[PDB]
Amino acid sequence: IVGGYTCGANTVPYQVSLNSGYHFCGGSLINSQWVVSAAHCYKSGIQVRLGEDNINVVEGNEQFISASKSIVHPSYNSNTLNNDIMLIKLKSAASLNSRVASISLPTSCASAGTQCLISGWGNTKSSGTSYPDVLKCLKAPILSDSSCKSAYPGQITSNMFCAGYLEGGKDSCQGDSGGPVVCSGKLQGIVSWGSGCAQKNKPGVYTKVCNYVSWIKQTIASN
Ligand SMILES: O[C@@H]1[C@@H](O)[C@@H](O)OC[C@H]1O
Ligand SMILES: O[C@@H]1[C@@H](O)[C@H](O)OC[C@H]1O
Ligand SMILES: [Ca+2]
Repeated sequence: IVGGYTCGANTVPYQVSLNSGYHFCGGSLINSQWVVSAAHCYKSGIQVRLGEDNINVVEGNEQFISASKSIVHPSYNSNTLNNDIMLIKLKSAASLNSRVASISLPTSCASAGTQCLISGWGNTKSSGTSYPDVLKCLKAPILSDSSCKSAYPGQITSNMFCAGYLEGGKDSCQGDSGGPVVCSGKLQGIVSWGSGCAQKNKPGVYTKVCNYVSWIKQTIASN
């Protein structure tokens, strides 16, 4: 997160860290045994880390649970990042409380102008590199589809939306990938891609979760 603020320990209780020896992506807890992330975060040997603030210090509210199964969307295209979403089943159910909790799936798509909360452990600079150890937060509006398509001609599909600031300075970034975009208490987006971080007229692009609710519910009911 570039241009954000320090969330505060366990104030974003659905935020997960995906770990393969080191943090490499975020994700979102959607019930006690399933996590949603970006398909471009896929790899084998994932441990899901719940209840994290400082990802380098054991502070006492962590649950570390191995993944048992990963399901990349059947139509994921790694060249265009269309359908950039995947599901991860935990080997055991997480213990849910006020500091570890699930986030609700949406019943409708959010409109341009809605304010959302984006969070993660990714890079905090737009020219340079500095990875924080504690979770960072950003409040950002969903942008109109015409501004989104004009920022990224020929690249935005119906499964994507833009959120952020056209003036730059505030954005998600590398290492935030897979993490949540939450708007009015519902998971509306997944940190997916962008050109650089926090560049003028290059807002962040997010997977539009509302298009995937039927696939998620069906997949979970059968696996
Ligand atoms: O983001 C672009 C993607 O949509 C595709 O076209 O490959 C080239 C990239 O620049
Ligand atoms: O859901 C809320 C979101 O819409 C807002 O942007 O940040 C605070 C959250 O509670
Ligand atoms: Ca920790």
